[PDB]
Amino acid sequence: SKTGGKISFYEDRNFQGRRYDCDCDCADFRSYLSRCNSIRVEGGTWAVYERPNFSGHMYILPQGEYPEYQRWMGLNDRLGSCRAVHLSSGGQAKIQVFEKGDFNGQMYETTEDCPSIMEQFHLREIHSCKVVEGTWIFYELPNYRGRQYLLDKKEYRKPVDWGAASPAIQSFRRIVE
Repeated sequence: SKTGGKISFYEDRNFQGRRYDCDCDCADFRSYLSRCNSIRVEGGTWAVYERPNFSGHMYILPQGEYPEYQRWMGLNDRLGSCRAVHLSSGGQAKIQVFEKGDFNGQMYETTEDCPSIMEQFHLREIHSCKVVEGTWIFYELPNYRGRQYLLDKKEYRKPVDWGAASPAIQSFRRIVE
């Protein structure tokens, strides 16, 4: 019947205080919760944003229990919207990256995660890349740290096409169940 992913947010730590359960994406949770300092993910993987309309800091949460915001690496207890991340399987995920924009310059192809792009490819920035899988994550600082950007399965010709204000990207990882 109504089978699906589910996430629960609690206003206080240790799952105490008012609680709210969500089974689908929510663009504005401010009317049901004024703050969230702990979260429980019962099933599925979700993306949470600090401000409504999927804006502000974004964090990916896999299934699991987080008795406190620091357990989710939250910067604070502010969350205005959340969306369910769909994972795509199929076979072998492969990615191609180009040194210049519009798929120009030297190209490198790899099927593994990259902790440091400069150490692996000797590149300080990335301006274009072709990924065909489904959902991929890019991070602004090495070791998967800093602001993260979620890529889908479309054709990105400019860095701004990934929602980034600068072509700076230092690491990336594939999402898997």
